[PDB]
Amino acid sequence: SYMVARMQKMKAGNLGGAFKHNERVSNKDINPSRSHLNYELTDRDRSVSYEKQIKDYVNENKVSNRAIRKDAVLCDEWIITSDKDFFEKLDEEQTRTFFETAKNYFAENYGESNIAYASVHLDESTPHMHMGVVPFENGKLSSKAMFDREELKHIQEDLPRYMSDHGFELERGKLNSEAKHKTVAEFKRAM
DNA sequence: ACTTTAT
DNA sequence: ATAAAGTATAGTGTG
Ligand SMILES: [Mn+2]
Ligand code: NA
Repeated sequence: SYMVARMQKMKAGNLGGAFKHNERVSNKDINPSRSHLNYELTDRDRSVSYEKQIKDYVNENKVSNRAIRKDAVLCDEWIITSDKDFFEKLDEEQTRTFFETAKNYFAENYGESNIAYASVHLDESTPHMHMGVVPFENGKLSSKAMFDREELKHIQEDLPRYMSDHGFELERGKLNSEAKHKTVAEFKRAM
């Protein structure tokens, strides 16, 4: 099974949507009977939004006096998953451990303090986690500084190997992969 | 490498 | 006027 790890840039715009969905505040493949089974791995406050959480965090810690730019990348949302088969082999304890382990890799490489949320969805087709990493470093907020072409290449080699080192049996994706990413809607048509 | 942004 | 950070990026799956 391949390690699936992919990030999306999140602004003020789409963080409201991310928050209202990630909390189950519908889609055909959501089983509402199972939504009570989702869980959150950070110890964030359920009732505070992501925008409000991150904006306060950055402002309260940033070296510069200047305002966060309207078009700033407030966080990079990483989807952490694999395929059906992969999870089929694991029980509840181990599935939880898998996501905590991935969360760790991101804590250790980019700061435990920058994991805004870590939201595990067991009510869709395949267990996955929506994990918000705030690109904040040296008192500066910059996705550009933190996740560049090389960092993404690096993660594709390094994350899967770090997972396997903790007893999880997944291989890295195809190097120089030709694939274009499809949005979830696009990918459903494809099957 | 070039534009937008907030100074 | 200046300069940091905006633009994608790397990967596979029904996020
Ligand atoms: Mn989900
Ligand atoms: Na220009």
